[PDB]
Amino acid sequence: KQAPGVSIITAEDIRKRPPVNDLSEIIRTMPGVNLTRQIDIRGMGPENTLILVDGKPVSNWVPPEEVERIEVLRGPAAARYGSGAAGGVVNIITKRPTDRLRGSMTVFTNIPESSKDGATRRANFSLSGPLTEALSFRAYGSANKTDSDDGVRNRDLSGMLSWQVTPDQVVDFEAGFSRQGNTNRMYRENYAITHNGTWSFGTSRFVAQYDSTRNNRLSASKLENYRLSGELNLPLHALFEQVLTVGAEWNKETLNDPSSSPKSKAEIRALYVEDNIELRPGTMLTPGLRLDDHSDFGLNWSPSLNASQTLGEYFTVKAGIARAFKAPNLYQSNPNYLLYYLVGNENLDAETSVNKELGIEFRRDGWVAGLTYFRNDYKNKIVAPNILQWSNAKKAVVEGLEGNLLVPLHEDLSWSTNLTYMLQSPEYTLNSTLDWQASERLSTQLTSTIYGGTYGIWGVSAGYTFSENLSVRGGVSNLFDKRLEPGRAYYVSMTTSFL
Ligand SMILES: CCCCCCCC
Repeated sequence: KQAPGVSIITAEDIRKRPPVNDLSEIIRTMPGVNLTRQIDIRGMGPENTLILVDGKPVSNWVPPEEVERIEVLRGPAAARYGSGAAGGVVNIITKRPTDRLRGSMTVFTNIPESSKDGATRRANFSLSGPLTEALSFRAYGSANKTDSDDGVRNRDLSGMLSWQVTPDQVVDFEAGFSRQGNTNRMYRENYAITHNGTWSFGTSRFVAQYDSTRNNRLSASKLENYRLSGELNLPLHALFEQVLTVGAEWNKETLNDPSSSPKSKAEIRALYVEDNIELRPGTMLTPGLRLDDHSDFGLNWSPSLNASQTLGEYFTVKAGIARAFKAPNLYQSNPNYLLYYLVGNENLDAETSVNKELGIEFRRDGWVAGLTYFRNDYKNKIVAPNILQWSNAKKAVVEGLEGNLLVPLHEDLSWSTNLTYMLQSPEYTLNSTLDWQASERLSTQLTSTIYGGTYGIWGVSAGYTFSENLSVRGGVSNLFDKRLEPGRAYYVSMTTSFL
C-alpha cells in the first residue's frame, strides 16, 4: 500500500473514508501530496500532477464509490508520462465488466454544523455485466449538489462496451459526458477505443481517444483533444531476465475562444523506452528514455534511471534520478489570448526539472515503515507575475522527507501515519488513522491530520455492513471545530448493491 515514491489507495480505503466532493480529499493523505484546491506532488505545483483514468489522460472525476484503486506515482519513476508529470501521476482505476451482473448505488450527504457552510448531497450508481459470450458492459454515473454557503451541480455518466474478440484480445468502446452548472457552465464529452492483446511475445495496448469541452460564461470556448497511443511489453531472457517496454504517443489539442485568429492548435509526438532489468534476484535496474516532440517547442529528452535492492527479507532500498518537463499550454504560449489581464508569451521555455529520490522501507509481521528523501531541482516554472505576461521563473529547489508507518496494535486494531516534510528555496503534514475492526461487520476510524504554528484536525467514522446488498457509514469531520477551512460537519452514506 506504500513504497518509495508510490502509494496505493483501495476501494476499502475509500469506502471507509467517503469524500465530500472529490478524490483529492483522500489522495492528499498520501506521502508527498498536498492540496494548494488542486493536487500538488512533492512541491512541484498542480500543473505537474498528471491525472489518468485507466491509464488514459483526461484534460469529481470518478464517483468515489466506483473507483477500484487509485495509484499515485511520485518523482523519478513518473517521468515516462511526459509533460504534466514532473511532480507525478495520479492514476484512477475503475471497476470493470464482469461475467455476472452487478449493480451498486450510493447516497452520501454531508451537513456542516454551521449553516454558514453549505450542505452536500451526492449520488451514484454502477451497473455492469454480460450481454453475450463475447460482449460485456459497465455504466457508472453521478449527480452532486453543493449548496452555496452564505449552489453548484455536477452530473456525469460514462459507458463501456467490452468485446472479447479472442481469448487473447479485448477491445473497449467507451463514451460519456460530464456536465456542471450553478452563470458558469461546462459540458465535456469523451470517446475512446482500446485494444489490449496478450501475445506469445508479450502484450500490447493501443488507444484512440477524443475529448471535447465547452465552457459558458456569466462568450463561450471549446477545447478538443485527439490522442493515439501504443505500448508493447516484451519480456526477454537475454543476458538477464527483463521486461522491455516500448511506447509511442500522438496528441493534438485545439482551442477555440473568441475572448482574445480564434483557433489555436498544437501537436505532440513521443517515443519512450523503459527496460526493467533483473541483474540478480533482489536487484532491479530500470533505465528508460522518453522523446517528446512538441509542435511549438521542439524536442525534450527525459532520461531516467531507477533501481531497487533488497537487504534481506525485511528491508528494501530504492533510488532513482530523472529529467522531466512541463510544456506550456495554448493559453500561455499565445500572445493573442488575454485572461482576467494576463497575456500569452510566444518565447516561453518549458519548465525543466531534475528529480532525484532515495528511500528505504522495512516490512515484517504486518509492520511497515518507510522513509524516502527527495530533492527536485527545477528551472523555468511558468508563472504569472495592467497587462501581465506568462513568464519563466528562475531556478529553484524542493526537498523533503516522505515517511509512512503502519503498526498492528492488535489483530483487529492498527495505527497508520503518513508524513510529508519539505523545504523550498519549512512545512510538514501528518496524516494518521487508527482503525478498529470491532466485528466482521463493524468498523471504526479515528483520523487526524496535523499541519506544521502547527495545528490539528480530527475526525471520527463508523461503518456497518449488513450483507453484500447493504452497508452504511457515518462520521464527524473536524470533531473539535478548529477554525482560523471547513468547520465540524456530520455525514452519512448508504450503499445498496446486487453483486
Ligand atoms: C458510435 C459512433 C458515434 C459518433 C458520434 C459523433 C458525434 C459528432
